[PDB]
Amino acid sequence: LLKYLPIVLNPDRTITRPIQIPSTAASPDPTSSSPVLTKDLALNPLHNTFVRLFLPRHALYNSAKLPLVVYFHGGGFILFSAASTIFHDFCCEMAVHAGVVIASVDYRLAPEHRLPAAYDDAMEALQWIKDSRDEWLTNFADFSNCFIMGESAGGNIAYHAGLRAAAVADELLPLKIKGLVLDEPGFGGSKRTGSELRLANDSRLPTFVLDLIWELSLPMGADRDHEYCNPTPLYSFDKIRSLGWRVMVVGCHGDPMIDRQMELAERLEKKGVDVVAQFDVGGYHAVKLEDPEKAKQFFVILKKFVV
Repeated sequence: LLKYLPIVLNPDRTITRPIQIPSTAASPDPTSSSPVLTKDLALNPLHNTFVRLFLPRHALYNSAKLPLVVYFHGGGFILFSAASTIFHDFCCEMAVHAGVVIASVDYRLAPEHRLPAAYDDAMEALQWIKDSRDEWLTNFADFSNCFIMGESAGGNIAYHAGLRAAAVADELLPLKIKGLVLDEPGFGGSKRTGSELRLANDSRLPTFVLDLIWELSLPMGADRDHEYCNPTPLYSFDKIRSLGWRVMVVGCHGDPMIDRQMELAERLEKKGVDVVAQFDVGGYHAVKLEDPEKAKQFFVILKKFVV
């Protein structure tokens, strides 16, 4: 297991996280060297959740507000933080190169807090942002142009948050959602798709690891056709379409979850939702978090999407 996930499974249905995942401290002061300023704001102390804001330095040299991206990190629902270095650095790159202010949500982790805990934290964060008088948000973020985004498990959260938000869109004002960005979103199912068969022996996400992730994340005794795991009447898509939200879906052929991501994109398209799909040859799951060239290329497409 340690070859794939930095966890130990205990004989009491719990896990242990014995390998520290590096984190980066916030840097709120523009006299620092950072090209992006960051600070953490407590969300809910009973859930120990917080939000890290990323404000690109370039925003301090004009009086224009930038679109706001509400972001959810990946990690199988079971690992990582908004302050994990790999996610902090991606968000700093994204802020600079897509020209956005980011609010990255530190949601509760499974199995201590199985789904839907992370989705509830996503909605709490939206409610909190809408009501916020934080000075970075009020002076530099455009509440009228908000995007919900996430990577891997966080893209699953972003998708479920997007469905819930669409149902309460009027209630979220002054925040106006304009789109969803689903970066290699994590979905599953009881039956294997073709890509799950083709990539069963993947070097990072083989079948048994994916199955473990769902086992630890879904409600006890659910199976992988549970709606949190397998997203595909999709009446919700009528609301997305009616609100005029655009949806970006990205992924690559070397990710075992590609077939489900592509099926979601096709179902959205079938329901008349404005979809921007970029599915690439090759790669592997989370390659953009490791490959600065692939990240660079994605930021080109995200900049245009957000504009």
